[PDB]
Amino acid sequence: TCPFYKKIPGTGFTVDAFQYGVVEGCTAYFLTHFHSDHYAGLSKHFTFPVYCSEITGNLLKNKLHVQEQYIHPLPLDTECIVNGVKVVLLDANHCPGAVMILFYLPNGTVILHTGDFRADPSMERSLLADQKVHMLYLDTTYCSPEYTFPSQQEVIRFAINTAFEAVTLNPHALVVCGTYSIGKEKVFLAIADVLGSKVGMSQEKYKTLQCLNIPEINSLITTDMCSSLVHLLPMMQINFKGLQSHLKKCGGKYNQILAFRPTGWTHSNKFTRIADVIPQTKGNISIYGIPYSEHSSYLEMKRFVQWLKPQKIIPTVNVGTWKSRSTMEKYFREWKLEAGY
Ligand code: NI
Repeated sequence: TCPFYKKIPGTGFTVDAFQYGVVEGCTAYFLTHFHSDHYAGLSKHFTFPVYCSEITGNLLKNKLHVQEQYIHPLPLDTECIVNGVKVVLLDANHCPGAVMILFYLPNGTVILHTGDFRADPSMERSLLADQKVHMLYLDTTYCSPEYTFPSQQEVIRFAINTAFEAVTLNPHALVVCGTYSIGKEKVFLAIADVLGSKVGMSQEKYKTLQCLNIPEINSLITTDMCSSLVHLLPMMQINFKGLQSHLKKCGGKYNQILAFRPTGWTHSNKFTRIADVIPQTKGNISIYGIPYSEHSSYLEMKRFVQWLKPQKIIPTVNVGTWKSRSTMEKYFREWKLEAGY
């Protein structure tokens, strides 16, 4: 059964609620983004209207085989009427195709559902500038001050400068990048661009990337692994054993691997600056964990919410423990007392 924080009151709508069977009263199911915890339950046998971005709809059609007649893509930044209710989709600064949803309820209440997001000051000049929000359904993934990490731009600068130095020193080094979902594509694209290479990958991953509307993508990626010196592998294979096994398959073209594991936050962010990050090394293999986040830091979250000044906040992440819920409620009250709303 569908929990309360996935229902939009005063509507027939749900958000990210496909794992509960037929939800009573639901006339339109919104999907914020194509990550498995959020699409859990969708398949080719789904027969209710799904509302989403264009990119999410391409993934639903080609990867999950949802039939076309049930996929309803909406443009961004555009007032649309769905089942009698005005909605707008906004870019969430998460993975490709990820949106926030503004719902203008028939009684005058305005609700923002962030989906998953990485808050940014650019959002203060979207269609949110124009009006009041009564209820915020908030991605609280990193809602605690210990969760710190660098800008995506600093992380990419580190990755490009590390990969270019290593391969210039040794032209026979291979670079490998891990992946297990969409998102974080700039990691492997930026490294392959500085190296003058296409990115090589499985047919399954190529198919996924071909759904993302990335400009000039045919110029950037390939399934011909032999032609490429930046390879994508499943995240599970990014370890000394899996990398060794991969290097064997490359027919003596290479004599070294440099690998990247994009993570979210890890406790080494408590101690180590991005500049000072070092790899784990075994023989001719080195593995870097890089803190590339597609969720708000504590400070980015707090800025967003203090600017928006919502009347009520409903967390959508970390909702399962009393300790998490009490921690988040304390920070919401601090923020409100500090800013005066
Ligand atoms: Ni997500």
